[PDB]
Amino acid sequence: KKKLFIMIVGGLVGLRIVFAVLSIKKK
Repeated sequence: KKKLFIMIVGGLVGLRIVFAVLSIKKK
C-alpha cells in the first residue's frame, strides 16, 4: 500500500512548498 504511505508523508513534506509560496506571496 505505497499510495497510502505517500499520502501521509506527502502532506508533511508539502509544508516546504506551502511555506515557500507563503513567503514569496509576502514579497
